[PDB]
Formats: sequence, structure tokens, C-alpha cells
Amino acid sequence: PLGTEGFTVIDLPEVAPDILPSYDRCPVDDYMGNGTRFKRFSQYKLTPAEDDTWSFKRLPHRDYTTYKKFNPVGGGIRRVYEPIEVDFTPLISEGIRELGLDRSEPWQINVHQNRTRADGGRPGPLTPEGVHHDGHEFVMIAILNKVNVAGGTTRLWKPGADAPFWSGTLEAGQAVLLDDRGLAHDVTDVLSADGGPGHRDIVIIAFSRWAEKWYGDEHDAAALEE
Amino acid sequence: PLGTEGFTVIDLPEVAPDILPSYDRCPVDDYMGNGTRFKRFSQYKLTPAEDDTWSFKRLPHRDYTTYKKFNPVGGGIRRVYEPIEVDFTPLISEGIRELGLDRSEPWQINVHQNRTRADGGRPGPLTPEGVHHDGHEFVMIAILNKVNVAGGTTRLWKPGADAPFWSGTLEAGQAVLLDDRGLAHDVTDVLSADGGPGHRDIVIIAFSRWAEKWYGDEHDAAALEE
Ligand SMILES: N[C@@H](CCCC[N+](=O)[O-])C(=O)O
Ligand SMILES: N[C@@H](CCCC[N+](=O)[O-])C(=O)O
Ligand SMILES: [Br-]
Ligand SMILES: [Br-]
Ligand SMILES: [Br-]
Ligand SMILES: [Br-]
Repeated sequence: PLGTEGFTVIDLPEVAPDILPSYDRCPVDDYMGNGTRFKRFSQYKLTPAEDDTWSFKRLPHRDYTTYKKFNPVGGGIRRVYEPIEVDFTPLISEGIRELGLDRSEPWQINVHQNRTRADGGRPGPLTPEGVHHDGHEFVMIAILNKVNVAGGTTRLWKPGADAPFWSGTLEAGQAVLLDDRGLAHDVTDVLSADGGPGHRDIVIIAFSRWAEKWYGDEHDAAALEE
Repeated sequence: PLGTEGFTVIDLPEVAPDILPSYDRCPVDDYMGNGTRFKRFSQYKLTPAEDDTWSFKRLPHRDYTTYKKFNPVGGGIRRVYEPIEVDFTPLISEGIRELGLDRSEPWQINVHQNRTRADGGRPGPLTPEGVHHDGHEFVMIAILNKVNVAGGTTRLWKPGADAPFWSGTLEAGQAVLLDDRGLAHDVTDVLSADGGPGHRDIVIIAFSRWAEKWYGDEHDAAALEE
């Protein structure tokens, strides 16, 4: 499973030819990033399959809801996103293999397909939450494309620490897997590499056991404090 | 001067008839509030005048810059805003009288004319910074108009405290004056009162001594970490 410090960085396999172009068709995120972020969102059930594989089932499309206690800037509201068009589940299966997810019960994943844009004088913020936990058990963050950007350095923190214990800029074709309970994280802003427009295209996958799923009326009521 | 707990709430005089309509002509804030906020911005030199009054001089229009250490979601960047069209200096004089601003040196003020909109299912965030200091010596927040909104409760905090020591919902025609060093503040989100659109129209005035002004090349370089 994960490295002893609670994270692993991996190389990603080649992706299908529809993945990178699909980022050009992500609409603006009306809730986060103040116009610098573009997003699609889908959720899946993840079940252990015989032959020691995993089965993915796309769930009916629902608004994204998270808790203010994890995300103070985007929590506590219904966030209406459009579904992801392409199939990230081959990519996600690489992360699962490295996580060694507990096969004794089913899992539920949130999948966020994000583009953040940077331009001269306007960095693209990646973690306006600051140093945070996502609220899930594991998180996978995969970088699919970077064009004309600098910055975007991932920092991993022990809870309460004054400084991160690991920093690294993930490049296209890399992913980090995180123990999202034991570690906190942030990412420095995306910067324009030369003064002109640039962008950073990623997918974030948040893993929870189905028994603790971030999906459905009970989760929504809890996250919205209803 | 201010109350012994570092703040005072005051009633405001009647304002000129052009002030309330001017909020309809404030452009969207491209940098904060994710489309829920509209803003104009101007800066003034503030000097003591004989017969125990104060004189205001509007300074050449410059981008707003603040520090990430005070504002993690809107700091560290050049924020290009349009100037304020109306004259808030009569209202600001009411706050100055209550502050008892030291007349032994000149001052510099930042003036933010803000509208935050709320709608059903979409609150209007007021302090995405969370509990914060603005970074100035004194702050005045004046409420000019509230239409069909709830929430928007000001909370004042001792430094490092885990709960506020005072809470109150400022109404149209009220202002709070704050010791921005000795106390921190936040405000709960603006909510739609009935499920439909509503808005809250305010002006924020941040006071610094001219010797510590938030204006000009040196300030900008420090706030941008250049
Ligand atoms: N904090 C990110 C989402 C990261 C994934 C967490 N999850 O699915 O709850 C956002 O609010 O857009
Ligand atoms: N934190 C508010 C500004 C409040 C006044 C503070 N000032 O002038 O620096 C914003 O970023 O829009
Ligand atoms: Br944001
Ligand atoms: Br914001
Ligand atoms: Br002068
Ligand atoms: Br009240």
C-alpha cells in the first residue's frame, strides 16, 4: 500500500486519445477559483471483482456537496456540475493497485476533472481551502497536462505542523496517492510560465468506503447542515 | 474613542440620494466571491483640518493589493477595480468622529464599495478569508442597504480564540468600528430571506497612518512579495 510516510508518487500509463481534449469542454466552476477553474464531476461505486480486479459503476448524477469543516470556501452548498464525459477508470485502477484498497467492502469515489488557468498577473489558485484534509480516507491527484505553467507545487503536512515535510511539483503523467486522514495537503498557485495564458489539467479522486459514502440524501443533509 | 472591548456600533446619518442607486452600477468582483460580489474601490489621503474636522483627497487610482498573510484567498495579486463614483466621505466622517483618530499625523484610507448577492441555494459569502485581521489599524464597516436577506452576522474574536465574544447582525443604517489589531472578525454568509434574490450593500473603510499606508510602489511590492 502507501509509503511509510502516508503517500506514494506514481507514473501513469498512457491515456486514451479522448482524455486530454476533453478538458477544453469543461465549463467554468461557478463556485471555486473566481473564474480560473473549469470542472466536470462524476461519482462511482467501486466493487471488488473476482480475479482480484475492481468494477466501476457510475452513479446517478447529483450535485456535489462537501462540509465547511473540510472546505471553508466551497463547503455547505449544493454545487451543480456537469458529468464527466470521458472514462477515467483505467487511470484510477492504477491508483487502486498502489493503494491496496480493502477488498472486504465496497467503496465510493468522487471524481473531479479540473482545469486551472493562469495568465500574466493572475495566478490560478489550486487550494483556496489552504492546508486541508479532503475528509475522505484516500485521495489520488493525477496530472494529465500542463501547458505554459510554473508553480503548482504539492506540499504535504503533518497535522498542526508549521511547515510541510514533503514538497514536489507533480508533472504531467504523475499522480500522488494520499492518506487523507493522516496527512494534510496544499498546492501552490499555478503561474504563467512566460506572461501568457497557461493551464494545468488534473483529475482528483476521493475514496470513501460505501458505508461512509459521500453520496445521497443523508450525506447531503449532513454536509449542508440541514 | 472605541469601546473598551475594541469596537463600537453606531447609527449612520441619512445619506445622499445618489448613494443607494450607485450599487446597481458596481461591476462584478473578478477576484472574490465567485460571482456573488460586485465592487468599486478608491483610496484617499485623510488629513486633520482646522476647526477640528478632516479633509479628504482622492488619490490617483491604483490596483488594490493586499497580503496573503491577512487574506489568503485574495492576497498577493493585483486586483483591478473601477473607482467609486459617489462620495462616501460624509459617512466616513461619522466613523472618524467616533474613532477619535489621532490628529498628530495624516492617514490613508482604502474604501471598498461592495454588493453581495444571495439567492435560493446560493448564499453570498462575506468573509471567505475566515476569521481574520484586515492588516490595518482601524476598520469601519457600514451597511447601506439590505434587501430580502438574512444571515450576515458579524462576529468579533479575541486573537486566537475558538469562539467569538460578540455577535450581531448589522442592519441598514448601522456601522461597526473596529480595532483591527486587537480583535479579529468574520461575518456569516448572506442568505436569501425567502428563496429569491436578495442583496447586501456595504462600504468598508480601512484606516492606516500615512507612514504605514497601503498605497504606492513600496506597498505593492511588499504585498505581491516581489
Ligand atoms: N476540495 C475540492 C474537491 C476535492 C475532492 C474532495 N471530495 O470529493 O470531496 C473542491 O471543493 O472542489
Ligand atoms: N478583505 C477585503 C478588503 C477589506 C478592506 C481591507 N483593505 O483595504 O485592505 C477584500 O479583500 O476585498
Ligand atoms: Br475560491
Ligand atoms: Br473567494
Ligand atoms: Br496633500
Ligand atoms: Br442582532
